[PDB]
Amino acid sequence: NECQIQKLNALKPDNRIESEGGLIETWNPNNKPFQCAGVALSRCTLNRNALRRPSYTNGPQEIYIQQGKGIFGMIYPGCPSTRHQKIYNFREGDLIAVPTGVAWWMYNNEDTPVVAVSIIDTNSLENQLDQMPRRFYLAGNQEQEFLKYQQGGSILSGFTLEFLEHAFSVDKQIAKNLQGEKGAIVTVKGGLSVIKPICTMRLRHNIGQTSSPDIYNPQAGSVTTATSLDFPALSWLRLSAEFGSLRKNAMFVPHYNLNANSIIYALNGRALIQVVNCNGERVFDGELQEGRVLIVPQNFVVAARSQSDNFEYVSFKTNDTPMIGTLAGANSLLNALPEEVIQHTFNLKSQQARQIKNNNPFKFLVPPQES
Amino acid sequence: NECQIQKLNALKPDNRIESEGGLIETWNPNNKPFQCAGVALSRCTLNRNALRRPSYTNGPQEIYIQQGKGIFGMIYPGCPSTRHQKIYNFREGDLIAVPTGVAWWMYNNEDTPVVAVSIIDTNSLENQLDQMPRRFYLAGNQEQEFLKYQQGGSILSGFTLEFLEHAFSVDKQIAKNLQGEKGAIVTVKGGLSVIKPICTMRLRHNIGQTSSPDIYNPQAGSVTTATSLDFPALSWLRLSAEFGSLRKNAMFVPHYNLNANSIIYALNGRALIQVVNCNGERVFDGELQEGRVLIVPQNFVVAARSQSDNFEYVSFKTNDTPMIGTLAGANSLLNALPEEVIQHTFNLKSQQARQIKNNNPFKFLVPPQES
Amino acid sequence: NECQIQKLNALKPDNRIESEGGLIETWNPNNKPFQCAGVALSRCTLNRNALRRPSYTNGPQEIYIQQGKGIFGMIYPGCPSTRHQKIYNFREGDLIAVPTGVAWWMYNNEDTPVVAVSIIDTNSLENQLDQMPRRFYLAGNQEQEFLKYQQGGSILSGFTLEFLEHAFSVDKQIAKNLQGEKGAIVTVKGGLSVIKPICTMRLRHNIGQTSSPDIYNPQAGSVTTATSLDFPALSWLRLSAEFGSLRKNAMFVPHYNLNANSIIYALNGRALIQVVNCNGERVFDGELQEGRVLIVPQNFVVAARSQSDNFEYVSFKTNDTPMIGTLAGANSLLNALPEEVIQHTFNLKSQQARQIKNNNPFKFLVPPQES
Repeated sequence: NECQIQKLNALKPDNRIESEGGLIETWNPNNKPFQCAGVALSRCTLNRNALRRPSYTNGPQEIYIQQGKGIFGMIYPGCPSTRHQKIYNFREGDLIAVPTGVAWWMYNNEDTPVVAVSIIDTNSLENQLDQMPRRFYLAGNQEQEFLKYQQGGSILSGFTLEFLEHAFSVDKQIAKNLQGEKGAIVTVKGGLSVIKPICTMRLRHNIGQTSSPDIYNPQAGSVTTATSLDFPALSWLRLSAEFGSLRKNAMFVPHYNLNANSIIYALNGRALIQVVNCNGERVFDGELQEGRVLIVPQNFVVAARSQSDNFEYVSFKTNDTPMIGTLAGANSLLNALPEEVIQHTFNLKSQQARQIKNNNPFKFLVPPQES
Repeated sequence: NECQIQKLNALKPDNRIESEGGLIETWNPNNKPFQCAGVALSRCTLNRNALRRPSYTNGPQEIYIQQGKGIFGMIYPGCPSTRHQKIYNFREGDLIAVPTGVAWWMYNNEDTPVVAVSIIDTNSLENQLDQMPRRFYLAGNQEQEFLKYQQGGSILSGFTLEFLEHAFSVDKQIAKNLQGEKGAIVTVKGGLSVIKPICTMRLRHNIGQTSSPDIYNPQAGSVTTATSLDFPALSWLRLSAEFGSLRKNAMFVPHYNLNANSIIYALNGRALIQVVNCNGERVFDGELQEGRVLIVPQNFVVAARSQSDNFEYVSFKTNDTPMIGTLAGANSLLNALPEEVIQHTFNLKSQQARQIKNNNPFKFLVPPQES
Repeated sequence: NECQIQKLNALKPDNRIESEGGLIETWNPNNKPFQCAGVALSRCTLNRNALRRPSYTNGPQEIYIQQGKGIFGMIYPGCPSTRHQKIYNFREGDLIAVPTGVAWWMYNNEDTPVVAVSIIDTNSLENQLDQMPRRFYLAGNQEQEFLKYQQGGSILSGFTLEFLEHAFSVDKQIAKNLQGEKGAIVTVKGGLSVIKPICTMRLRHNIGQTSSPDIYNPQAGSVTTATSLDFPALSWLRLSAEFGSLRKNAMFVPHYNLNANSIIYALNGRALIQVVNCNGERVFDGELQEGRVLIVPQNFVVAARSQSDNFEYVSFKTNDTPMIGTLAGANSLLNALPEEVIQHTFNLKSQQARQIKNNNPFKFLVPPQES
């Protein structure tokens, strides 16, 4: 049973690939948390003047930009150019959606490096190969990030020198340059001079600190969710994301996701999280701090208290329109029960039954206890 | 190969979990018939004043009510209250729809117990965990029905006292009660005074005690089906159900389900069934009695001859719009054939071929042979 | 890991069944390429006056007629008769769409034997049984093509005489005839007197040389593809196909399917094919010749150079709207990339980057190298 998790742990990467203009880190997809989850996590960071060479995966991918600014371009097959296809800019808090098998390249021009953390849902209907994550690079000899877990060069360097020569219609010499002969993130010495501004579908939506949050409480913090309702290209991925920023000691109530798996990646600070399963067992009772990830499976209950000012996280849910069941708060599940059945399922009295329903008037985030 | 079954048998429950005001019976979901099917059956009977405590599952659920009258309520996350959300009434014959993760509760008030037989489609696309059935109870300390198969407390009892005090904003004492400290089906001493009557979606459709049978033969019986067509909440589940009443010795023609898995549970009487596979092997040739279940895989063919007045059954099919291919009778696949191809594939004469296409005028149900 | 394929090979069939009026060949569905592709391939052949007795399967099928002419009939459950349901005539180059579970019969009257190569998508969502291919014949005592791999009689010959009797309302004499008491393909001595002209939807479309192609280069050849845009019954199958003819020494560029697996069947001639994976390994390099099959996974990259006048193939894609990403061509992925980024990923000088974007001005198909 892939999802019979005994104990979850704040996971951190087990693979660092240092490249010329950056670095790529990946989390093991063969751990029972990720196997249960159905995702492959990774965190790519590009420095000044670095370009992440074009590549593609066989699954839905969702990229969240932790820090920095740059530009990115998709190479969508049935689309028109301009010379070249469309290029979008991006900032911190941007959620980029990458449809199955589509190729892209990303570039950074500032001193502040781009830190992009992403997920490939390898258990998608669209992924027709097997659960193993894999990336297909267009150019350059270097082994793909997920090769380590399988057990190189790019797709073009694998052909025969005469087949490139024949296909592209060029000579032996530039056919050798194309045929492989630095890694995925190379440094564009002077800098890519390319202008800074489904084919017309927007694949960039901002959920980070620069938005109009869904839930806002000036004493507890705020939450901003991006479903396919507000970012229509997400329905093409069947993926979502959530950004939260909690004030020290404020907490998000116990809640479960009715239809999605969550992968909570901590952006800043630290938190005391608690998650419990179908058998009442508390499968995690600890701290999740910056750069670590906690996986909460489908109907498991989650609650967190902030130990920082502020504790920020990104939550990749595996459903483009995730529904969450709240267990405490203005709109809780207990709030919708008859007071009388609340009395008989929890063994309380009518008065106490009123207290569970009405003592906490806040939706999802609750302020510091004020002690 | 889960469905490469050699011999089907009428299955019984292997788990009884007596509770204060009721009982819970569950069939083993690891026997190959059920692995092939992708469901998990369960029969919950609730005596007078029994309140089944709030719970939810990680998969679509469909409840047929074999006997009794009660009230049931679903706590749907995005929904408006009235105090509390909607309370629906039910009668024997009703089909209750339960979308993945939605929490519900049930109550009975009359002497005649409620017996509700139900299936959880663990093989659903909305089941992002594993093929293990699981119930997540919002209250009470008790081992959930399926824990036996896996190898307790509620989801709220797994949390630290400090966390529940904060989340609900209540004192230690009431927080202690909420945190556990009679099993799933409890008894309400005085009885609930709660008013006997998507957030709009009708999720109750009567298929047993109706008067609008899909097919009706006064000399053979009747059969009713409830598809999404007439019960739209069912497209949320991708599940269906059929109710049939068969007179002694009457029969339902050899047939198959093109796009679904049937789980036939006998509600009354007995009947002689025959089910044959792609190889011509008779994988089951015996009788199916009250309270027993026979699984007929996807394109396997089934035929039944009644042995009681009447043999009633509910067949849960795994598709909200199942399609059956009747092999004998008014709209049989052989009727739609050319008279000449039926002659050459069956090796019959022109005259005989006419009899197979017209001797039985009846649709699905065929009257007793008259001996 | 099913699709973690090392070396591919042009596969030829392992099973063969000489029927009265024909022959049936089937490829082993438990080979790793087919295990990975999720399909079963079979080549049936009807000689003159041959009839294929009605049968069905647990999954979408897509038949392509290599050669010959004849008529076929599909027995759809709720469809109206005319005496019998509607008949359609087929010609070579036709692609017939058969829904999951639907039954169909096939007849050939010219001397010229019909050769039809088809696939069953066992990995479908419609397939609720297991990864085994299995045909369910309505008549005749013979063993189902695929039994061999699983390790007979039809679905009627398994039933008891008195059940069949009561079912069709007949006499033990024809009931016995009916109960099974010449294989799947049976020759009709005089030959059917049947004419030669969802219930109305078109389930036949020609993708043969006769049709207007999607690509036609007078020097390279031509390509025709049938999606659900131009043949909507395929949106039910979630399958599609592609016919291609290639002049000697011409070639189709290196490309990959973004959203589908492909099963290349060599109709005529021989070619030299190469396919490389995500690591950069040419997992195949040799020649796919007539009557052989090459499975090319999802994002794997293929390239073929014709060795005949002309190499003709049928590519079975597992998606009704397959998106292809061409790597060299007028339309190519590199063409959308800025000149400067194709400079930096491929270590090229500007003028060399322009040469890749423009030397080859053709879509998909490139003429012979001109030697």
